[PDB]
Amino acid sequence: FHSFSFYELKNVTNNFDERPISVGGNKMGEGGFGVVYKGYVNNTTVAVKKLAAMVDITTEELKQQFDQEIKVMAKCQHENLVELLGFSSDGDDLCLVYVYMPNGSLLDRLSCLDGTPPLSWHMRCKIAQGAANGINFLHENHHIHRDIKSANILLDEAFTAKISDFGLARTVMTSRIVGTTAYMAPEALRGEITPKSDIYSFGVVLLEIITGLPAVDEHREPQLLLDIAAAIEDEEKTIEDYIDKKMNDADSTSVEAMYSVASQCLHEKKNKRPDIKKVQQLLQEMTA
Ligand SMILES: COc1cc2c(cc1NC(=O)c1cccc(C(C)(C)O)n1)CN(CCS(C)(=O)=O)N2
Repeated sequence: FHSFSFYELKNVTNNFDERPISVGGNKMGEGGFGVVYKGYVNNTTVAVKKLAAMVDITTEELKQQFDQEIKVMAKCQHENLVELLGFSSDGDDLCLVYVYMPNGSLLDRLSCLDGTPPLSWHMRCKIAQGAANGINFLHENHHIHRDIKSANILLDEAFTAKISDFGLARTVMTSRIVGTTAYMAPEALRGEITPKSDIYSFGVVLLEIITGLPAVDEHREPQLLLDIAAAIEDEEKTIEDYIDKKMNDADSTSVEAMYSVASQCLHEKKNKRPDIKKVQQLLQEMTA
């Protein structure tokens, strides 16, 4: 953990080059709170998050998420969480520096962005167990993520799942209702802050993992992935019809076992949902 010159981060990202790595630029992805650039510092490839209000948030609310992420992650080293290497606040923009995740986001690999080969059912099961172990660590330390989704699950050199984005990290009620609507529990939309919302959001991730479909697709009927889950439960559809066809190693038993965990996670009444420990156990028994 260090403080970095804004100019070092500016320099090693080719002046925050917004062109893709494919074109030859430095932009790897973006979110509601800024753009992720590929950089090289301390003889290592790194990820540089340049923070900016790409959405209706205050510049002080941006600075809150910056300080909040540093407070939570500065000294954190878990197998299934991203590692923060440092920050920059001495220049034009606020920057967070992380250990580079070569295989990017679960979202991107599920969509096969840039022509990457589809993830095997084997890799998917290990990723699900990884992410859950990452969430368990947060919940054990009485932290609520508040934005669990496939874009906030990153993949290292061995496709180990790392949870990312702790700007919003925190039964309790709030007036500022923040998150990703495609993933959000009903009570989270009403402004509740509970780890039970994280479980619901994880349910949607498991659906993404089983189906290979994004949580929302404006060109799709239905548009929201959690409505496909509802339709399955009302027997209007079946899980077999929606299992990602881009796998050769998926067996109905383990797929339906994962769907079972997802379905329990997506109970609309938060108190009916399993806790993360119970999700971990059920995902363990799935591969036994
Ligand atoms: C979107 O963020 C990334 C995208 C991509 C890659 C890395 C990242 N991101 C991080 O490495 C990182 C680490 C920690 C934290 C974060 C934040 C998000 C800032 O929280 N990001 C790599 N990559 C190439 C994949 S390929 C060779 O299969 O085509 N795409």
